[PDB]
Amino acid sequence: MEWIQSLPKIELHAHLNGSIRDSTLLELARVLGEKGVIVFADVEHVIQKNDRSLVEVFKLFDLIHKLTTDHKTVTRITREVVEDFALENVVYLELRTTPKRSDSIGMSKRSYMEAVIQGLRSVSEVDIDFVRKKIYVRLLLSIDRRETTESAMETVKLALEMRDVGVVGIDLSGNPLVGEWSTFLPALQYAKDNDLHITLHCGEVPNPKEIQAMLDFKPHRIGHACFFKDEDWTKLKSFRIPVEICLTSNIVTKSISSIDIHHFADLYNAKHPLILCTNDFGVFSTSLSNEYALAVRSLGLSKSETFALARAAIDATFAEDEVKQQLRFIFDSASPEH
Ligand SMILES: Nc1nc2c(ncn2[C@@H]2O[C@H](COP(=O)(O)O)[C@@H](O)[C@H]2O)c(=O)[nH]1
Ligand SMILES: [Zn+2]
Repeated sequence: MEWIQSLPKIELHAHLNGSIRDSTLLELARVLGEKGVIVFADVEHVIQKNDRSLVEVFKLFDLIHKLTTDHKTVTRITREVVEDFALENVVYLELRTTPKRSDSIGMSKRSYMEAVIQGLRSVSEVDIDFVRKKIYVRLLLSIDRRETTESAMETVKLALEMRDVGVVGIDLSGNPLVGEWSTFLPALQYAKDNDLHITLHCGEVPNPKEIQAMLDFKPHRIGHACFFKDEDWTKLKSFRIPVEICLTSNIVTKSISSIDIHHFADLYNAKHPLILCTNDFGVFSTSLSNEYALAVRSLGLSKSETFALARAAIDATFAEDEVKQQLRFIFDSASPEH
């Protein structure tokens, strides 16, 4: 829909390597096949036929990482993701990515993130502020649930060093059937005690103890919340933690059986803060405009209700007050139009 495409939007939950253009992923595959590193037909088959249920999508991510883990590619896809979000009028983007180590190519977590910064410096089609369309970009560093406590601490230390190029917080993500909260809690507590903002993937699978322990940590945001129970909802509503809602992702991974029963409607009606997000618009073949369209249809929102929802996301960002004031100005300058 045209007016949804033109709506200024805020993206808080987008994984870099889950946001790659189809043609770019297949071009990387083709180039690596011409070098003999992979069998192009096999990789292409996985990309087309992986059903992207919660179990299968992490195998897909292993394949994506075999295609994308080198400095030049990280720079390229960072630029492409930012340009794609800006062209659908995302005015503020928190981009999250897991820094990667790869000794065989001389990649450290730090040099991975430097390739991300290089990608932001190469953005040309739009105006960008990371510390004619204009987009504010800020960065979240992801801890993957496969990692050790010490490796998670390395990521937190890097985030603290990189506050000067717009890192604002830390994410916990990766396969929810892997790893234990006790592994990551000490590193996340260090991050929080050093004033980094914290967002947690929470309740993607049934796990009552882990959900309660993540809620008691009091992160600044959580993502998904698909298998919360009533005591979980009560605690979340009392702590006022915003929820990153990923409609398409949830339906495809089979974490929520349909949009008509999705908890985002309850949160909306309970006046609990929620933000519509893409999660992985490349993996799940969507866009932030389409997520808004699904939500507007399902809830039956008017233009002005949709605009109020979009604007409310400003106070869930991890950005400094000056940036929030600028976002308020932008949204107000798009306010009386509709
Ligand atoms: N738990 C979880 N992690 C995800 C999801 N989508 C992307 N990720 C994380 O994001 C990574 C891909 O983006 P990256 O951090 O490599 O840029 C995946 O390997 C995974 O750890 C998701 O739906 N659930
Ligand atoms: Zn996610």
